[PDB]
Amino acid sequence: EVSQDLFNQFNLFAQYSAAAYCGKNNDAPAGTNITCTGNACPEVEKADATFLYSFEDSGVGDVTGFLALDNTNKLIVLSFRGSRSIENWIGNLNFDLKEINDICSGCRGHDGFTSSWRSVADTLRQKVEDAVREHPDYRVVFTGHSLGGALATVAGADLRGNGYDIDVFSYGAPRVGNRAFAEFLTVQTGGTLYRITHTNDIVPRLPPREFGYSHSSPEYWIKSGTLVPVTRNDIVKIEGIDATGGNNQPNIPDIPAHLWYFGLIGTCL
Amino acid sequence: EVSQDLFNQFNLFAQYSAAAYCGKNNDAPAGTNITCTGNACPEVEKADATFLYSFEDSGVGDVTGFLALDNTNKLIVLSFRGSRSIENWIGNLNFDLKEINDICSGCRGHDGFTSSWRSVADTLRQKVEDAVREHPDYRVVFTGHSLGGALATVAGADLRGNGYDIDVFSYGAPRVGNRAFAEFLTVQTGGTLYRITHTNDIVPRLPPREFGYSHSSPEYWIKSGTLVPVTRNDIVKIEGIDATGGNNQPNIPDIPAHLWYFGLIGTCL
Ligand SMILES: *[C@@H]1O[C@H](CO)[C@@H](O)[C@H](O)[C@H]1NC(C)=O
Ligand SMILES: *[C@@H]1O[C@H](CO)[C@@H](O)[C@H](O)[C@H]1NC(C)=O
Ligand SMILES: CCCCCCCCCC(=O)O
Ligand SMILES: CCCCCCCCCC(=O)O
Repeated sequence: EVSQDLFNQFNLFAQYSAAAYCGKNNDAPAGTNITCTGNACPEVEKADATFLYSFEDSGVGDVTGFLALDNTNKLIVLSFRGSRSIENWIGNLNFDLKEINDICSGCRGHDGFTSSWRSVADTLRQKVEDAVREHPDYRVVFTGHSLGGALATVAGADLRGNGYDIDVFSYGAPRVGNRAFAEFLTVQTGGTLYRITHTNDIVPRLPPREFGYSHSSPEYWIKSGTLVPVTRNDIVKIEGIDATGGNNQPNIPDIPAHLWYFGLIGTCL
Repeated sequence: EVSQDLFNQFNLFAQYSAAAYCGKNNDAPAGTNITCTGNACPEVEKADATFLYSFEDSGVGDVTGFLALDNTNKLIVLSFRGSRSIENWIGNLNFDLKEINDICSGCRGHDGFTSSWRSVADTLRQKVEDAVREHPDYRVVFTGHSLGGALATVAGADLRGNGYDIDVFSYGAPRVGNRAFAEFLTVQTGGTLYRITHTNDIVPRLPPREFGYSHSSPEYWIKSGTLVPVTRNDIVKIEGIDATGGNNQPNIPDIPAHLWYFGLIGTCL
């Protein structure tokens, strides 16, 4: 339901997203090769990818992640890590919205995710600009799973049209703002947003629509089971804001589904 | 390199072993359907399988597991759960042997494992017997992963030749006794033992042969990677006591390899 090529990018950034949790980045030297424990990111290892900068508990919302260069694929990946503990993170979740005219007008976004990014958008924006210029023929990409996915999306909105096209791949990302914002994310130029969901996974269902949140379009839904391998024939593109019939359905949601995006994600073996 | 049927059996008991960690099982009423969270045991769920007896922290080794009834595949299954923290369990493992001429002559076995089985053998032999009585037509199978696979192996060598066959399927089980014992476990009749290992899994390398431990024969070694699906051409039968070229190879071992045996095992999503 997507091309073999699109599937491959979904799989590759699924792993880049995974690395935010299982790569040994902790205070890892700039320039080092990116590796992950427990086979979390083989395709990243299979490439000429190195850390260009790494961050932890960075800024006011404790953002954590890393920026990287892929000479094999010609990319400049910014990966955001989600919570060290997603289950608790899910229950501590606050649904409060906050004015974000700066991104767009009449756009309201999750206060937490937005504050977290502004606080770090300065340090990180420059680190990114330095890279395109060196690798201008290299696709810049923003990625993240769970909370990390939300952070990647906000950054992907806050940073478009400065010169370079920013593509975003999010995995099991929560809703990030109000209907206006979803509208924006669905049509914004200077990039494409790939919002990937899996089976019933609960995070893409929060905050609720009943708290004023809304999802951008389209949605790339993975129909294959938890712990089951994903083929191109298992993903479905679902068009239209807040479309239902994908991950946005009225059944009982699940947390394990959130940890399986093409592989093991959000946790390390 | 294995018959589709044996493969299906390996997969089935990997799940029964996985069920010992991810089933609801902690206080469930006998008669209750066996289910697991995070898609840890679809084959067991798809079977008319129920709890015959659940035990938690029983005896002196804080043994945990369950006795089950499967009418779909006609089995009585005794599944032992490995440790709740395997890395710490690995670190605290002590290599002490203790004499076990009751099991076989010249036989010495890991004090801990043998001790722990001993403390619960009466109750379990009992419940197993009731089950057999009620189901003469049923194949009795002991199974377990990591420490649970050790207990499974002991229990089975202990209660065999009571006129009922015992098959044992262990997943990443440590060495359990001395060479005399290994030799026994290799030739004992009234039920086969299928030792199953994966790649560079660390546990089947403990305790070290250096401390007087040995591995029974044969060994079913899974060649496929961690998080990679197993096909019957990925399993290799390694004949010979203390045979190398399976899991017993001179390279650095890995814990993640321990948590994969034809699906996620020893941990729950
Ligand atoms: C870094 O990656 C390259 C090519 O992908 C590999 O040859 C190299 O050995 C890795 N770095 C180190 C320091 O081993
Ligand atoms: C348990 O499994 C059986 C058949 O495998 C089924 O008919 C029964 O309704 C199930 N129980 C529950 C509570 O779903
Ligand atoms: C004032 C009490 C502290 C509660 C912490 C909750 C953090 C939630 C922020 C968020 O929505 O991600
Ligand atoms: C003196 C109390 C410490 C013993 C802790 C139990 C460790 C068991 C050794 C083993 O599992 O092989």
